[PDB]
Amino acid sequence: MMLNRIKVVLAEKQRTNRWLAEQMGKSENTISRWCSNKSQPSLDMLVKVAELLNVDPRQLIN
Amino acid sequence: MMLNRIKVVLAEKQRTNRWLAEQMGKSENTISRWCSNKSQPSLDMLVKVAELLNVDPRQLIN
Repeated sequence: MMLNRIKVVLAEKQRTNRWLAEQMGKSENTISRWCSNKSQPSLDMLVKVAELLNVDPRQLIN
Repeated sequence: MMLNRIKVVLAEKQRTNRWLAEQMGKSENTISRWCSNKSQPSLDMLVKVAELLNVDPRQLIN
């Protein structure tokens, strides 16, 4: 199994689901589903999230 | 940057793009684009690919 850590990293970086969705041109629902691990980003989307949160993309994977 | 290693692992495991596409219910074009790193699987798709190739999903990420 492989999940993402976007919810934890968002909190650590003091950012919201709304902010991330706006930066990525995606719906807040999409981001929320990634955060809850109900659905998953593609690897390229994960890289963009990491760039936006100023972390290594490896840190977004569990 | 983050890419996938599906093309290398397919070759190592003696499997084809066609086989993988058939197992995943996806088009061969989709798999070929993952193999060439022109597009990327979601994390859950990567887990299914890893299961099918009998590898740890971590081995599919570069």
